[PDB]
Amino acid sequence: TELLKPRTLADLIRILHELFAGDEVNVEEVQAVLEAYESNPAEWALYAKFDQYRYTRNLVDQGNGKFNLMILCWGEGHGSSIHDHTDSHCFLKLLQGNLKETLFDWPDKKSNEMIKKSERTLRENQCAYINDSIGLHRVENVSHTEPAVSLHLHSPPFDTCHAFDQRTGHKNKVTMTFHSKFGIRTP
Ligand SMILES: [Fe+2]
Repeated sequence: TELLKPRTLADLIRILHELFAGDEVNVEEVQAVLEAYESNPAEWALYAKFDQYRYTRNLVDQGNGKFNLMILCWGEGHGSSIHDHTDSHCFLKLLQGNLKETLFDWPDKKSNEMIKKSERTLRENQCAYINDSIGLHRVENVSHTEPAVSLHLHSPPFDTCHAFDQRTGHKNKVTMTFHSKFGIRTP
């Protein structure tokens, strides 16, 4: 239970394997360790594979089945849908640039516009946390000049989620696709 500062991305991954060795998740400890890793671009360049038209999801580690650790690459103006996290934990740490996170409440079953609950700017090396009990969110790189890179941890791993239509609250099931795995492009 003794949290040391991760010296490198590899060290962080080793620490995460220790923190997820059991059946439950100490959220504050995981967030603290992710926050404490100082982004070093040389260590994650292998995973930072961008696409011109949308953000990419790049698998880094499968956590011995306990978590998916992935790097997301956001071109200028790239953003996500409003989405949930499939009854799992989601941690989001900025490795480069800034992302805007907008929080939404779960919609009522009547068709209505989803109104933002709040928003914040996540800055380099900050780590955010979300789960379905907190709400829904959208993540966006609103920069016109700076690509963003973020490090995401999902526990347990999940490969589907729901996207929500901001005008109605209607949801559709979406399959999560990986742009690359362990540095290898996976078309
Ligand atoms: Fe998310």
